[PDB]
Amino acid sequence: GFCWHHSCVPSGTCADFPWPLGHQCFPD
Repeated sequence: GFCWHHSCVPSGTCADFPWPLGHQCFPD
């Protein structure tokens, strides 16, 4: 998982975030 923009994406998520994050997957 990952916390981003005051929000948090759960483990298993994959999203296309702005540069320099880009497409990121989050096993945790």
